[PDB]
Amino acid sequence: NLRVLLDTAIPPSFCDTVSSVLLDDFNMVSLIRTSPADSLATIKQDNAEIDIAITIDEELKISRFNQCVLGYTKAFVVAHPQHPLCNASLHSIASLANYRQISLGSRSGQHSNLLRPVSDKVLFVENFDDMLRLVEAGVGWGIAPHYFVEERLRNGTLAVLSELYEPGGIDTKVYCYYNTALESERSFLRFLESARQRLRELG
Amino acid sequence: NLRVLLDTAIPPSFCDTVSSVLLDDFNMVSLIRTSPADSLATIKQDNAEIDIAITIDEELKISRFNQCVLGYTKAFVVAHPQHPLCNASLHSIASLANYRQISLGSRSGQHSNLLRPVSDKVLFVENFDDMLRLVEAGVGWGIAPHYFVEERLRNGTLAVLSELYEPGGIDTKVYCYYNTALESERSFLRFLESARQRLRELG
Ligand SMILES: CCCCCCc1nc(Cn2cnc3ccc(Cl)cc3c2=O)cs1
Ligand SMILES: CCCCCCc1nc(Cn2cnc3ccc(Cl)cc3c2=O)cs1
Repeated sequence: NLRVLLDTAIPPSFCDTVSSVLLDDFNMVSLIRTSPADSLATIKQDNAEIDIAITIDEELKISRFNQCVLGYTKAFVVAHPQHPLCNASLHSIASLANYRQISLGSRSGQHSNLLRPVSDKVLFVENFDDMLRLVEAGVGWGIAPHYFVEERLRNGTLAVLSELYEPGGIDTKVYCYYNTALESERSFLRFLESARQRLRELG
Repeated sequence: NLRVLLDTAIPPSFCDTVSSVLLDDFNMVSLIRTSPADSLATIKQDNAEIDIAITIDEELKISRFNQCVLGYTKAFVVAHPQHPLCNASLHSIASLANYRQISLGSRSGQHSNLLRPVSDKVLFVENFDDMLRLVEAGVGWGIAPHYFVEERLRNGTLAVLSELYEPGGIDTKVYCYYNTALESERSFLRFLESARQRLRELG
């Protein structure tokens, strides 16, 4: 049984690219969703017996776990279109520290450099749905995956703030953390090259 | 006088893209090179009176300074081709912690998460030339900009270790740190859009 972790920031397209390739080499494959804020925390528990984690979160070295880059994905800073910072100019790019942020909470209470909130007005939530609910209600701003806000943006329910900070959205590495055992096994190298190559060939 | 900092990790192509655009709006423009390890340390001294810094290094918020992304650039982990880890397989991807790394030193003695060395066998140097000199002599491995190793790689003097960790080289954001004053001034927005757009249109 190969236990596999995908954080909720991972696009579900990318989730099918992984779930597919693994079944080629593997008989039993358990798939687990987690907050990006809970991914690395989870795999560090020996109980969880996680073998592969696919997360946007970064940590320099982990016990018993190697890192590598599967690919890249986009994130946007979003707010209610009527939200004060709608003009999205460079004064708003610094004003975020002053306005309320809807940030992902972590069970572990702690946050990485990456997922730590930027403002002092912070309101924690377990997932991106709770986040964008509160953001649709002008309660604050937040950083969510592209696939979570693709719909609402065209439907005018949400606006972007990030385009001056980083045009085209915020490029974000998807890391593959894998148990050191797998580093030898060909079936794992298969998964890497396949998954990787299948996201190059899927924009 | 507009004081502008570019770390040595910034490609010199990208350096001409900046040096060009600024002269359109600005009369006096001082250009300063620095170790990526010394960039953010430098701009935090009030004496330095730096207005714009272009560096790969990251820090969440700085006093009096806003962040944004000008673009992306590539880095490789390189070694002498005869270096033990030449086979570049996934056991070598974890063995780096055991082999000697030629890491950039910082005057400030401190390092960011990004530029902190990975191994315990570390030998510090001031610049990428000292690094790749020692690396050509099989003394250890190091992470250098693409433009620093483009030559030596084709000329077989150096080999890559990174391609399993991150095929195509290690994607690296180039940040623009700018004094909060500039956030309003149109001439600065000019520089952003121009510099940015000129690196989209220069691969
Ligand atoms: C005008 C300032 C805008 C920059 C906001 C500060 C940033 N934060 C980050 C880390 N970060 C966080 N939350 C995510 C959620 C989802 C996804 Cl897909 C990515 C990410 C992410 O990269 C980068 S950029
Ligand atoms: C098999 C493990 C290989 C990963 C090595 C660990 C990394 N380190 C980093 C940060 N880092 C550092 N030094 C640079 C120098 C020059 C340039 Cl252009 C970039 C960078 C850089 O990103 C990322 S990846």
